Parts: sequence; C-alpha cells; structure tokens
Amino acid sequence: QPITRENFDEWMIPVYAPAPFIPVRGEGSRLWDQQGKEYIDFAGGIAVNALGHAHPELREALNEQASKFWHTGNGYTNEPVLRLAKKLIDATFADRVFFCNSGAEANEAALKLARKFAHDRYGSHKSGIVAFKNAFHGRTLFTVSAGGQPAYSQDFAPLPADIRHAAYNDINSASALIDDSTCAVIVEPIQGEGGVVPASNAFLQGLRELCNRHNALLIFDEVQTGVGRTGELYAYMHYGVTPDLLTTAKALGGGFPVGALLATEECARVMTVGTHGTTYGGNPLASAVAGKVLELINTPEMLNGVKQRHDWFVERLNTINHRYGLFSEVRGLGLLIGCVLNADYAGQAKQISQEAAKAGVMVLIAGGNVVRFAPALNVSEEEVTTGLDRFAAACEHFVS
Amino acid sequence: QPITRENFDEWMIPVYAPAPFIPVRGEGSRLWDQQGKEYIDFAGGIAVNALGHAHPELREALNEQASKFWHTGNGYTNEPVLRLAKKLIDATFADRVFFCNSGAEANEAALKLARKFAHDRYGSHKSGIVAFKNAFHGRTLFTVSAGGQPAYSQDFAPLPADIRHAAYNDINSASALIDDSTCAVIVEPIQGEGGVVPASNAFLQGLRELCNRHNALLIFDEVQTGVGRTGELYAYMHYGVTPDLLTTAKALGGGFPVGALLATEECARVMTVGTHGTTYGGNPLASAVAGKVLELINTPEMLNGVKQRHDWFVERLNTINHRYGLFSEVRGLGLLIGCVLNADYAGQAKQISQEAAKAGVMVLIAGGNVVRFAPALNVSEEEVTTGLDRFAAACEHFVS
Ligand SMILES: Cc1ncc(COP(=O)(O)O)c(CNCCC[C@H](NC(=O)CCC(=O)O)C(=O)O)c1O
Ligand SMILES: Cc1ncc(COP(=O)(O)O)c(CNCCC[C@H](NC(=O)CCC(=O)O)C(=O)O)c1O
Repeated sequence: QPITRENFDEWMIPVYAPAPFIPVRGEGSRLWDQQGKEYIDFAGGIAVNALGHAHPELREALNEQASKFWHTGNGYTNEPVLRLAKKLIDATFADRVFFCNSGAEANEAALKLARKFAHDRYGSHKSGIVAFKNAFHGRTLFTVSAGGQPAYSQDFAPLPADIRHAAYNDINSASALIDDSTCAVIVEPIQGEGGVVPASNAFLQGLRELCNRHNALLIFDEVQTGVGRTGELYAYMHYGVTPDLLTTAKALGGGFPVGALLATEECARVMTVGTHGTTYGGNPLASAVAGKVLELINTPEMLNGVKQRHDWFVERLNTINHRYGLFSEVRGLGLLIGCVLNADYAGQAKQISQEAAKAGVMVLIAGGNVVRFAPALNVSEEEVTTGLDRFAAACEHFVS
Repeated sequence: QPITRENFDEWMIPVYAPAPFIPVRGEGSRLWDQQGKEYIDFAGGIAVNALGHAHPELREALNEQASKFWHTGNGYTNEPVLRLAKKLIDATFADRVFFCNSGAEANEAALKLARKFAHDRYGSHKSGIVAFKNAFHGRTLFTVSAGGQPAYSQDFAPLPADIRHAAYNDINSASALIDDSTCAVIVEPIQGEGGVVPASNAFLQGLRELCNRHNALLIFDEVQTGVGRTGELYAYMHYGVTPDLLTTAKALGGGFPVGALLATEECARVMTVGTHGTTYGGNPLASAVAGKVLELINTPEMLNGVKQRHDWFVERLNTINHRYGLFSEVRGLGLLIGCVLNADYAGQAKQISQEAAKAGVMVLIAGGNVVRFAPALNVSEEEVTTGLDRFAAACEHFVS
C-alpha cells in the first residue's frame, strides 16, 4: 500500500510535526524525498548521522554481523560489545562501560549510579541532583525531570524529588545548590537543544572543584556533543576537565540505536549484579556498527577535518549574515553550530528552517531563537557549499 | 583484537553475570560459541528472537532499508514507520502508535500519557498509578518504580511518588488501591520476569471494570507476552479484555531494538506537539525489520504453530518431570512457559539453567523457582526434541 504525509496525521501519536515531505533514501550529506527532490542535510539526523546516510562501511559491518546473530540479551556477552567497550576504554578516561539504546537510557544509568554510590558510601539522604536551566537530558520521567525545561516535565508530576536547576555557565548559581547532600551534578558541555550554548572553561572546571569538595559525581551528558562533534572525540577533551561519568549516544552508532555510560573503575564497582539492566543494550548488531563508527571517526584526519569544516561553516554563515542581517552571532564548537536570531527576528527559527527546506536544505532549530547545524562529520566541501548556497537563498526569501 | 570471557569482568559495569561462554553465531534455534560448542536456544533472546537467529528475510529487510537510509530523527517521518504503524493499527484495538527503543521507553510513554490525560481532563491531583507485586516494567527510574521488585528500586530513592502495588490476580487487592485519584493501572497479562504467572480472565475483566468506574487508563504491558508469543498476536486477544494502552517491544523487532505504544484515538489526542519524543524512535531501519516480523508472524499458520509448539514443550516437560520429579507445575501460555520448582529444589532454577548450558541447551529463569522457556515461535520439531533431550540430560545430572 502507498504512503503519504497525510498518513502521519491519522496514524501517529501527535508528538511531532514533521516536514511536509518524506525522505526515501540518501547518500553522505544528500537526501531525497518521494518525489525526487534533493536536499543537502545539515540536520544530520539531529547530530547522529556522523558519517552521513547509508555509509558503505557501516552497512558492511551491519550486514556482516547480521548474518551471524543479532541479539541474545545480557545473559550472554558477545565479541562486538567487548571490542567496543575496549575502544571506548582506551580512547577515554573510562575504565568500564554499560550499553543501552538511547540517550535518555544512558542518562538514567548515570543518575542511577551516582545515587546508589552516594547512598552506599554516605547514607540514604545524600540524594541531590543539580542540573541546569535549559538543559535537555531525555524524555523518561527522571531525565526530563533532570532536564531544565519545565514545560516538558509539568504534565507528568509528581516528579522524582531532590532535583534542582542552576543557571548554566553561572558558577555561583551552581555553588549555591551544590552541597554535602548533592550526589550528582549533570551538565552538557554545550547546551544543544537549549540553543547551542557552550560551557565556559571556568564553569566546567568550577563544577569539577565543587563536586570534589562535596563528594558528588560529575556527569557529562555528551549525547549531543560527543563522538567527534566538537573536533575532539568528546568535548571533555576539548575543555580539559574530566568527569566521573560520561554519557554517549546519537553519533555513537552513526544511525543505529545505541547509547552507553562511561564510568571509572570506582564508580563502576558500585553497580552489582541485577542492579540495572536492559534487553537490547549491548547487542552485537549495535556493537559491530558503533565499533566501525569509532574506528572511522576517531582518527586525527577525521577530527581535524571537523575543525576544518567548522571554519568553512562559520565563515560562510558570517558572509550570509553580513548580506542579510539575520543573526547576532554564530557560536558553537566543531560541527554543532548555532545561529542566534537578532531582535527583529527572534522566535522565528522554525520559519527559517521551513524556508531552508523549501530551498532544498535541511537545518534544525534549538529553541525558537537559534538555527542549528549538525551536519555529518564527513561532509564534503562541495556539500557544504551548495547547502549554504541554498541556505543563503532561503535567507533571501525569508528576509523579504 | 583478541576477546575472551575474562574481558567482560574488566570492561563491563558488572551488572550481569553472564554465561562463561560467548556466542558468536546462530541459525534458527541453534547458537554456537567461540569454540564451536553448539546450543539449542530456548532462551529466545529473552523472548525477543521470535523468528530465531539470523533470519534470511529479516536480514534481507535489514540490508534493503540499510542501503537507502537509516535515520533522520523525527523531524521527518518515513515510509516503513508509517507502514508499520498501519499494520499495528489494522491488527489491534489501536488507532495510533508511538515508537521508541525499548520496553522501558514504551512504558514511559504509556505512564506519561496516563498522567497527562488525567491532569487535563480532571485536575493535576489525579496521579495514582497502580501496579502489581513482582511485576517488571523496566529499568528507568519511573518504570522500575512501577515494577514490583522493591529490590530493584530502593537504592535510587527518592522515587517518583504515588505508585501503589497490589497483588497479582487478586482483584480485591486492586479494588482497595484504585479510586478516583487513580490515573493508571498497568499490568502484565502474564507476569514474565516474576515467575511466568498467567493472569486469570476474571482478574483482567475486573481491572477493566474498575478502570471504567474510576476513569483510570488500563495499561497492558505486553513487552514479553506480545507479538505471537501466547498463540494470538497479543495476549489481550486471548483474554478478550481490551486495554486503553498497550506497550510492546522485544519480539516486535525480531532482535532489532524497537518498541511501541499502542493507543486509541481518545488517548492519542492527548499527546500534543513537543510533549514527548525520542531521537531514534521510529527510524526506518527498525521499522523495516519490525514490519517484516509482523508480516511473518501475524498469520494463522505461525500462530496456530505456536499452539502446536506449546504442546510439544508440555507433553515433553511432563515426561521429564515424571522421570525426575522437579516441578510442582508447568504453566504459561503459548511459548512462554514456566516450570515451577518443588519445595525440595526451591531457589535452584539458576543451577538448573547452568547445567542445561553445560548440556548444550539455553533456558532462562524467572525468579529462583521457575525455569523459563521462551523459544523462537518458529522453532522446529527437531530443534524442540533435541533441546529437550539435553534439558533431560541436564535434569539427570542436577538430580545427582
Ligand atoms: C544532550 C542530549 N541528551 C540526551 C538526549 C536524549 O537522547 P535520546 O537518544 O533522544 O533518548 C538528547 C536528545 N534530544 C534530541 C531531541 C529529540 C526529540 N526531538 C525531535 O524529534 C525533533 C522533532 C522536530 O524537529 O519536529 C525530542 O525528544 O524532543 C540530547 O540532545
Ligand atoms: C513485561 C516486561 N516489560 C518491560 C520490560 C522492559 O524492557 P526493556 O526492553 O528491557 O527496556 C521487560 C524486560 N525484561 C527482560 C529482562 C531484562 C533484563 N534482563 C537481563 O539483563 C538478563 C540477565 C541474566 O539472565 O543474567 C533486566 O533489566 O534485568 C519485560 O519483561
């Protein structure tokens, strides 16, 4: 049977308003819809497709593991998860890992661990979580309660207790809510969804000192910011501040559902048998693919190529903006970039984005005031230039 | 990179104790480890691998979609999700579906939906969830609080509030906790993890009556009992009692990570734009696979096949039990089967499950007193007999 966009509004729980067109296939940073229209993809499946669409090596790893076995569940380990655990361990501060299937799942694990850890070493009452206004951490009750966007949490109250929000990049705000009762401080190194806003180096370093003083675990939510996105493997390396726990997802599987929690030995020791779990996490399908992703992403060449591409993007966006007077700022790190709208245009991020799509380029928002770019890490100069060309046309169309 | 079982104990957060051997490939209901030892697999990936290991048609569906595109995020829908939704909608009470990555995310979506519906139609005071002791609903903070194993949640307190547990199969225990402050009652049609305990028809009609009297959503957690498992497509069809929400995962994806919330038009209307969502949820790879799974399982020959298979397993577990007197009962429905231990062997299901791995058959537990069988719905007659012969041999060693 034949499928059309109107089918989405009769069949799907109305949680999203997706685009009027329906993608059917893609290669690298180009995607095509059911009528053959071609888009340059700067959405990057919301910062996931780090190698672009239908990558041939990802496919080959996919179809090679798929012809062995896909899944047993965690009664049994497998070679792919173990290899991926090693890669991740060797490449980061981590001594151990847990695999799950989403960014939120990864965050659930991390907040669960810090909680058990605090209880087990200090007592039932050291249960506080500090997070940040505008943070986004997931849509599970706990993660969305840790998130600092109350419009996402209010309807599903009572919310789990002992969660407080401080102002991002505001060290005294944080200091005031962090004490001996705090078990965890969870933070994104760049707030993604809340408008591509990068932590300051003194802010992050400041939470690290606060966590030490109060015996609280510091947790980096790198589901958006990780696996190459900033030009280092993880943004913590860019800042030079090391967390107790790090969560990772999205790009980890370059399009396959996977997530993981990276922990130190000491922290890991806290989670004994049967204290957490997941049916699908650690499957060898996900693991063969993530493994090949890390193998391709975590190379001096690919990562420097991200620093290179950051400059191509910002430079052309600054030139677009000079011509059209749209934004007050282009900010971010690596290939997570925000264009902040000016006073004239504020709250119109989505309309620009819809224009973009009309002009054959896919971009994201990040709040109604930021247009956001999260392209593949291996976008070609040609793809960037022609996508920015069409962005430029959309900006013309929009500004009149 | 060489990989051995001792590596697990150094690389993984020690949340599982898995088998001392490592599977590396499978076909239908046989699996093989790194040294070529062979198993009959009656664990089924814990009730996931409804079509067994490395199924030709599921790989063809994987590879086919894999070569077009994997993922965009939900800013854009796709044809396989929409196809999948339509199949779910056509085959059940549901009018609309939401897609995510795991049974726990399914249960988040359903619990969240019940709460918002209550709040909107009656006031934010109506937040009560009623669950059952020994229930298992997932490892997110909210879902492990809905679940009835306090051991799995206590370490992570404070827990989201307003959750009560009644007694499974005891309509009076339910009745005493469900009132007009109740938003949701969530129940497994067979308690899975907690002992393979089937619900009676009266207990289920009772909750439906009681949910109608008090305006609470009745939620059937069909993540284990779903997708052909019981002999019908979903258990609720066996029992003739219709839920307001139905969650589903495991076998839905044949091994691919997928899950879903199934809802009526009424309840689906409640989730408006931006109120929930997931990065990976509803990607076209998952969707193409589940799509195939539904096609291959929702037929009269498989589902009848599952009734026929139930018979093989039970004629034979009786025979074995005659010889070794191990079990006070054999219970469950279709291909979810619990063998309950006698008081002389109480707490030794795991020991049994180990001796069976040594004998080359994989079986599950479901608490210390049940050996659980969750084989592929397409297991063959030869594969059932061979795996029971080895389960019989294992039973012999265990008894002496
Ligand atoms: C920094 C950060 N941490 C955690 C998570 C949670 O990851 P999941 O893998 O999604 O569990 C995220 C992910 N958030 C991306 C927002 C995804 C959804 N948005 C859309 O579908 C956009 C739809 C549209 O544009 O119409 C959502 O859940 O709201 C993260 O970034
Ligand atoms: C009825 C029911 N509802 C929900 C869920 C949650 O599904 P996920 O898809 O896991 O989020 C389940 C799932 N559970 C089967 C047990 C899952 C884990 N088991 C193991 O890791 C086995 C370990 C071993 O045997 O050594 C777990 O969380 O513990 C469900 O059944």
